[PDB]
Amino acid sequence: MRPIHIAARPVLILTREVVRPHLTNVTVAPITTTVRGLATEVPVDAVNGLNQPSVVSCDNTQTIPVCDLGRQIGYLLASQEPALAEAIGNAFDL
Amino acid sequence: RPIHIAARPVLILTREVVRPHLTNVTVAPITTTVRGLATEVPVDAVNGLNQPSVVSCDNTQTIPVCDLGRQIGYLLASQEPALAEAIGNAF
Repeated sequence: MRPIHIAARPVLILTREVVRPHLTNVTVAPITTTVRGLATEVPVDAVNGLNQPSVVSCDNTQTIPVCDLGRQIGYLLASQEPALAEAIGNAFDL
Repeated sequence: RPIHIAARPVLILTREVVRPHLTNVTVAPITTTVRGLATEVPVDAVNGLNQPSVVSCDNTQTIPVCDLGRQIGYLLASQEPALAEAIGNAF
């Protein structure tokens, strides 16, 4: 998926890309350097677009307006898409 | 270039190049009350408004894009050197 920058934190775009231009909001998942090693965390480093080993926190999923979405700084590798699918799954119980 | 925001008609100072790549924007407000300084850039109905007003460069403000509104007007390139000086004279 498409890690972008938003007010200021790096976020992972959870909202499906298809309907993105047709919505005034977007569901994203913040990224923190504070890694706790949970099932709700998806590890991401500089390969992903960042500049420090961090994690995608699926526990703090937030929906924000598009005018608070900013510069696209990075990519989430397709190989990681199952992991993500699991993290969320574990964050919400399924 | 001039758009609206909050609410006053404002002039987008921030380069348009990075505008879509930013969640904020540096703008300069526009008031009908002209005080007649070197840091003011005159603008009329030609620009897209319908009243003689001035760009106040001393009151430059950076605001989130979520505070940006409909676009009402244009700044002619001929006025754009003056602006370049205004800021220079302001700062």
